[PDB]
Amino acid sequence: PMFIVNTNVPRASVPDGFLSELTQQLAQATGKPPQYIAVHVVPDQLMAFGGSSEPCALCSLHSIGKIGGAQNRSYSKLLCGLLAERLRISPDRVYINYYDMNAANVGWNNSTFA
Amino acid sequence: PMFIVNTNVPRASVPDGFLSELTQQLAQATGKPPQYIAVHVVPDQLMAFGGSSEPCALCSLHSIGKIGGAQNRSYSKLLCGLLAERLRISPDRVYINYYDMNAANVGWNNSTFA
Amino acid sequence: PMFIVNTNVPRASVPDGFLSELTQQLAQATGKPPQYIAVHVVPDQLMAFGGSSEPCALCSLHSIGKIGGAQNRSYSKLLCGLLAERLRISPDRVYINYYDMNAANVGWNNSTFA
Ligand SMILES: S=C=NCCCCCCc1ccccc1
Ligand SMILES: S=C=NCCCCCCc1ccccc1
Ligand SMILES: S=C=NCCCCCCc1ccccc1
Repeated sequence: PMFIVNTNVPRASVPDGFLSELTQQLAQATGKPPQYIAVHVVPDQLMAFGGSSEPCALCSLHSIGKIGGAQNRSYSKLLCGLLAERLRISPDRVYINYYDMNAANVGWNNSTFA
Repeated sequence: PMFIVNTNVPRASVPDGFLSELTQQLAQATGKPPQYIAVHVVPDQLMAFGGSSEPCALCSLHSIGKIGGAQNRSYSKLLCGLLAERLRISPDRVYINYYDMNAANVGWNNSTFA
Repeated sequence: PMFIVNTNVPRASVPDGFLSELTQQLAQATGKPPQYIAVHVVPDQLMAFGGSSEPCALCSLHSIGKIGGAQNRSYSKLLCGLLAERLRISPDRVYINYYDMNAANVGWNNSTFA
């Protein structure tokens, strides 16, 4: 599972432990071992959401499976919750794109997961 | 709809108003209220297009619907037009990836659009 | 074909000529003229892989065709090879997402490749 968050929130406002918390909570949510979870936080971005530049985030979650109607609603509750708590971003200023990747289309360690 | 542009054009060459113009014009082009539209501009990137580091851009437009053959051609004319006028990037050094997102695969406000 | 590398490796550790090398190597690998190839390297990122912030990379390869089970395995060996050789990133700390793009969903030069 790979989670990326792009946000206009300043780097200094990203708290200690945020990548670790994301990793741990994604492990819990996706059922995957933390050793295979990747997280990427990109602060200080030039962004607007609804035409304004109050704190916002554009995110993506890629996963081989564990993507679907109910699962994505659960991820969104979790991830918006963390963004609101830790980065003070309102959940209604967050988009998260979910991608169900075919194992043959994810490269790792000189090969793919197929 | 979410629009991201990554470019090697420096920050100082991004004109005032650019995020707002992108928002307005995307609202016009997609027929969606600007409150729905997110835009993200990433300047100063280490990029090459055709092996050359002349100004270029790699972009994406994700949308829940309003993606298709003719529509994408129209978006490309619009967006290349804006990048050429505002950032002085040649349209033949622009790629724009279009993604038709399922509502269930876009999170927002603790849930999804499903 | 468009190749993006996001990494926590510092900018200074990205060798001169890396973008050109990626371009030439992808050109050979995809059997496409280098004029078609775009590359984007993003160093100094705040990233974790497996809960660790040792050097790692999250990458994507978008291509109109030339994506598939065996081809992706070949790309992974190639690209992990380059990342290990040039950026000193272990191949088991690299993910590469492969995307087979429809021609109608790639904008270029005021239109699309449709
Ligand atoms: S995207 C993200 N990760 C990329 C693919 C992860 C496969 C998990 C392997 C694995 C999963 C569960 C139990 C044992 C091993
Ligand atoms: S991405 C951008 N903005 C997000 C739009 C959320 C409302 C989708 C409406 C909608 C749902 C289903 C089919 C067509 C339209
Ligand atoms: S992404 C990268 N470079 C962009 C490629 C533009 C020409 C597509 C040719 C092409 C069209 C249809 C099927 C196969 C090949």
